[PDB]
Amino acid sequence: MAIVKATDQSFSAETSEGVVLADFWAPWCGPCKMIAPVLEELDQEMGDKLKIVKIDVDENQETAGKYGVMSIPTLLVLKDGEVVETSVGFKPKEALQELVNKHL
Repeated sequence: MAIVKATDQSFSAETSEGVVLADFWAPWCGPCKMIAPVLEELDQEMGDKLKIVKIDVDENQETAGKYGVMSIPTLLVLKDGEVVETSVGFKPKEALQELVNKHL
């Protein structure tokens, strides 16, 4: 549908409504921009079955620290308010949609 944005202020509310993938990112990191169209493919293919939330590590430094994240791109998967998976680096579409469909 459309990808969401959050910070420490609201990431906890956003992750507490369904299956929610998150992308801990920063714009100076090449791989964060390389995985962006792959996340848009997931938003087209599954972005109603799950939510996708962009979250920037400079802005949510505390919240990323809540999961020991201080490196990017770092994907998280949360479900009804709790983390259930974490992954780091770029991924191709097929692997990412396989990873997602396993936790729908």
